[PDB]
Amino acid sequence: MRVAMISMHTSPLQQPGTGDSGGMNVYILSTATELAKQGIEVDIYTRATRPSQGEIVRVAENLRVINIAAGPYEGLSKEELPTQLAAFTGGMLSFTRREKVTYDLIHSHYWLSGQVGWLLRDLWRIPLIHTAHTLAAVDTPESEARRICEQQLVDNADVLAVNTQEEMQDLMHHYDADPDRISVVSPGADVELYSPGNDRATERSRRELGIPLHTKVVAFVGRLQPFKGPQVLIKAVAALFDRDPDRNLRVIICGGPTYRHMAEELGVEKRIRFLDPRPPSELVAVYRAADIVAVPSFNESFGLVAMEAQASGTPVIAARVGGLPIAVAEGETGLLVDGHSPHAWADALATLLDDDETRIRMGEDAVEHARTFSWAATAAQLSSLYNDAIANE
Amino acid sequence: MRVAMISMHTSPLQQPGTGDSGGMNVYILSTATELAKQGIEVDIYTRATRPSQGEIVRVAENLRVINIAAGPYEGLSKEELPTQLAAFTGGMLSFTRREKVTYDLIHSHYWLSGQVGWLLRDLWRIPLIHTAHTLAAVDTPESEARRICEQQLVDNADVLAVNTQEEMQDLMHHYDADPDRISVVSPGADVELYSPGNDRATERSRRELGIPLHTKVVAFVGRLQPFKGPQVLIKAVAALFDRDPDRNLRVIICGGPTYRHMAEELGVEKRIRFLDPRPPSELVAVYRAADIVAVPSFNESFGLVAMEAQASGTPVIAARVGGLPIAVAEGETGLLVDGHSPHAWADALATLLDDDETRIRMGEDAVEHARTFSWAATAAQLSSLYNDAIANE
Ligand SMILES: O=c1ccn([C@@H]2O[C@H](COP(=O)(O)OP(=O)(O)O)[C@@H](O)[C@H]2O)c(=O)[nH]1
Ligand SMILES: O=c1ccn([C@@H]2O[C@H](COP(=O)(O)OP(=O)(O)O)[C@@H](O)[C@H]2O)c(=O)[nH]1
Ligand SMILES: [Mg+2]
Ligand SMILES: [Mg+2]
Repeated sequence: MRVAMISMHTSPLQQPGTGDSGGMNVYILSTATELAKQGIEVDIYTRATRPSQGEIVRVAENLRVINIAAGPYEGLSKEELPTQLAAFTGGMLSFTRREKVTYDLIHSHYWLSGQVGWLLRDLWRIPLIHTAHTLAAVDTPESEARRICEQQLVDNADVLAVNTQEEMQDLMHHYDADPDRISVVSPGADVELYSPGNDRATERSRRELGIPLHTKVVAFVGRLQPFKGPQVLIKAVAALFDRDPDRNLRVIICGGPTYRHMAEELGVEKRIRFLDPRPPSELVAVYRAADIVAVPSFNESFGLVAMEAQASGTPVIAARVGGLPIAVAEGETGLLVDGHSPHAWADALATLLDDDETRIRMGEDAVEHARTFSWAATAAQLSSLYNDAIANE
Repeated sequence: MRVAMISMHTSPLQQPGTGDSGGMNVYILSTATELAKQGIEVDIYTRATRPSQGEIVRVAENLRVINIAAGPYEGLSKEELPTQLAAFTGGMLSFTRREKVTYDLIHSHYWLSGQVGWLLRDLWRIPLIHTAHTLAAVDTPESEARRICEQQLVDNADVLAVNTQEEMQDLMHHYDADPDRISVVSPGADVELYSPGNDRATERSRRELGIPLHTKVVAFVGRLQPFKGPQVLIKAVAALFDRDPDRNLRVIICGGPTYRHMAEELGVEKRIRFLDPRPPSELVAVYRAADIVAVPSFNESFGLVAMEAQASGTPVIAARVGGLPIAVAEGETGLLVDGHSPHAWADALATLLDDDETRIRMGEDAVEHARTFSWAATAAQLSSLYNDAIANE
């Protein structure tokens, strides 16, 4: 079996969580890697942005990323990429003609890639599996246009792969999706890498990151974009220091795009530390160093960060949003906050900070909870999904 | 020979000059009709917007318009149509598969259609002839994205068909075009329909349009969009009435999108009359009724309106912009104004209004000048262009 994955506007090779790269990229790369271990051949198609990479990047046996030239390597934001939809498709057409490569199935990611997938699937006469990741309908002409495209894929994809049951309901309510075409594919997290793991490990991580050993740490991990609510953490941390100015608390934000500006405007610069984004092998230390990972998203998911933090034995305080209530077991492995008021977040942070016995237990339980998430699981589900889709054409 | 013309965002069947429909539509329809008379089979592909029309409209022998469904019949402006580029292409792919129809050549119109054309031409292995009509480079992310697409077509189309030599220079300067790929195809105007024509014809037209027989008329014809400068006519007419409040002058604007609001704000409502847009068989009367057609474009062309007015024996006062200096023979069949100051336009209008002998002569000469423009000409040039393109593949 050879699968063409389409990830047009962002590449699985781009460092997550700056820029346009986040959980979807790690989702695409992680599943693809697992599929490739299982002997399924995957090529991930993406728009060429870094020419030093070449056209074909060989990631592992059975796994390639294909960098397709379509418009300039830069100066084209995600909002303008619809203008490249036909060029990118044409780019994929030539590459496959040149390489004489044939696919059994296409799995598209995000509405841009789905529009490409929809054309390719009719041309190649093979099934299209589509994963939305996020959706307009969950108020401008641009969002209206995206919604319309998202509606087209709902109506035309052979299988709509969603990441939770809540997204399935979302598809059915906001897009009138046929429930027979929807399939829940639960996501994973790299649970071997993100792990507690060892009695001295938290403190080893603190030494490595230059964090004081006797202090409480809240971490935010991910893209620094308003929809992710890092401003909520910063504002809540300000409130905490209004209540008790010498609270033993340091914050790490880790993190690519000003939020430092907001932090100094609120007087909390010296207790907040902004870390550059780093590969998973290095992120572990942020998770382990942390007593609490705060994830104040306005929109989401699953919530890969919530899962990775859990896997690493660190309780999460999450917004009651997207996949987060499924990623976090409320009251057992963390807390869920309603809304994004600094006051409500201060409350939730304070209750986990000041109750050691509870917080420690959540962290230990978070590990047990997170082992239910299993990229290799995820791929096993996709593999079946692919086999059925192929069998029914 | 069977040619697929692509006109994605606007249909040759849409009434010119409201909305998104103007000279390009009449260019597409007029050439296609002439090509079809010459035994060349043309299908014009467009986005479906009026379902009462059906999928295939049979216009004449050898001429069809194909309405391709891609996104909703409405609620999608031209700016958001890039989001439909892959759906529209996919739509064309299915239609041709269903109908088992094969093309010798593609002639695309406007950058959207060219992006579709570029993908189709590699797939079908046939030449792409592209006509830009207008160009971004002749300052927002959206215009930057369009420019980039326009640059891609310059680099990839087999023939760049332009409408004047000035556009050729524009292609070469702003887009680094290869001069070997550029071919000037001079446009036409329906010179039999738009004609003087008969000694009592001007006055017959005035009776028909309810215009007083003893008055001077300036007409503006075309889409009421700021880039067309109808505001310039309105402001200039205001200036004329500041200089001499009982000047014998009436204005007809004809015309789809407020400019009536501007007119009342300036005190000139009662001398200005706004006409709904009408088919060519009815527009003739506007041209004949007129003593002067003012065309204060900020961007253009050729300038089909300038040509049609000339053909109908009516002098033109045009902005020195786009194709207008070629469409109008300065000092012989009309005047050219530099810039768009009401004062400069008042001057130019006043000199043609108050000098009958000159104006009458220009009108007579305008006829002789306009017969150099010849849709059947235009098509003869395209026909050769197509034959060469086919011969070189
Ligand atoms: O320094 C960093 C911070 C972020 N991440 C990754 O970025 C992803 C962000 O996931 P999240 O679900 O929060 O982002 P979103 O779903 O909003 O795209 C996670 O997988 C992190 O491992 C990373 O690799 N390095
Ligand atoms: O009531 C009207 C007014 C406009 N036109 C047509 O609209 C076109 C507008 O041409 P122009 O070159 O001025 O528009 P543009 O090039 O800006 O698209 C001309 O062919 C006119 O015949 C028309 O058919 N009916
Ligand atoms: Mg920890
Ligand atoms: Mg006249």
